[PDB]
Amino acid sequence: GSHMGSFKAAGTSGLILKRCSEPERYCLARLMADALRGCVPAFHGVVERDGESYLQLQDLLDGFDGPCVLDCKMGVRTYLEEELTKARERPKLRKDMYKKMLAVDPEAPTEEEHAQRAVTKPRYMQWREGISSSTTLGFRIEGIKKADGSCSTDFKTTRSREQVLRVFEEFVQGDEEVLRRYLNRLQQIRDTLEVSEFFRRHEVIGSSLLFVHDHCHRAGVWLIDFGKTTPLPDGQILDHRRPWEEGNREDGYLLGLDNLIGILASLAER
Ligand SMILES: Nc1ncnc2c1ncn2[C@@H]1O[C@H](COP(=O)(O)OP(=O)(O)OP(=O)(O)O)[C@@H](O)[C@H]1O
Ligand SMILES: O=P(O)(O)O[C@@H]1[C@@H](O)[C@H](CO)[C@@H](OP(=O)(O)O)[C@H](OP(=O)(O)O)[C@H]1O
Ligand SMILES: [Mn+2]
Repeated sequence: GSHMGSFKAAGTSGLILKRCSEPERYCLARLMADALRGCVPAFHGVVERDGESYLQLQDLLDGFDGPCVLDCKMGVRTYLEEELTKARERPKLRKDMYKKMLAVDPEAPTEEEHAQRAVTKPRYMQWREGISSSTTLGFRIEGIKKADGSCSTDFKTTRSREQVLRVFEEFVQGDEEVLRRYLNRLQQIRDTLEVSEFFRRHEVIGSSLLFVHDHCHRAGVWLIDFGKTTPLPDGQILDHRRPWEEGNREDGYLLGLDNLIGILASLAER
């Protein structure tokens, strides 16, 4: 298997290039020497391709024969707290996000948003959290790429525990071995997160769990996308379960993982 926005084919077999960003490069470097080393794609350093910097990553699809892929965005919160400060002091009115909001729900915007034809990023991202499962379950399905070539990103209103279960039910297509392997992996990831020095000291926002399986029953799960993962002020740590309140920088990451494990455990007994 192979993946090939921000991605480019690598020179070397089994690798992929992702546009380098400073938060993400800092994170992947730290993760290679963390408990979470095996839970993330291998990071091999940075390369230049036509004057641009790329992260050299493990292509997670490379082991698989016609991979099925599900991207699950983790956390009750999907934006940095500084976005709220910027939206109050010096707001950037996003005409595009008003349109994207209008497209999903023409009646979601306020009187004033309608008049602006524009919303703030945090307002848009909080709305996306509330009509998806992000706010109540601490994760949401972002998309699926199936082995039949078909892909879907039509999950913005996938919200209830039972709606999420039905997406995973269709994704695994009755393969008990794949589901057992996903649950074993998620249990071991949760154990690793609970002991990780990196995880206790970082606010993990905008990251995904990438589920990958094939018709040969190979199955894996990795954490990806550390573009918005930021170190806490030294000596401060998060519990990753307690509710977010502006200033505490809580992400609900483990509330999301606990709920996700519960849903797959439910599916396995159906
Ligand atoms: N290391 C990897 N190997 C294989 N596929 C990958 C890898 N990393 C990412 N992908 C694929 O690329 C998709 C997007 O990756 P990622 O979320 O890291 O990018 P992004 O541009 O930061 O996206 P966004 O910030 O909008 O969530 C994943 O859902 C997955 O299909
Ligand atoms: O998925 P959407 O289109 O509803 O919403 C997009 C969301 O998925 C992206 C991932 O979080 C988010 O980027 P980040 O700043 O969070 O990395 C992107 O913001 P910008 O348009 O400002 O680039 C949103 O529009
Ligand atoms: Mn992402």
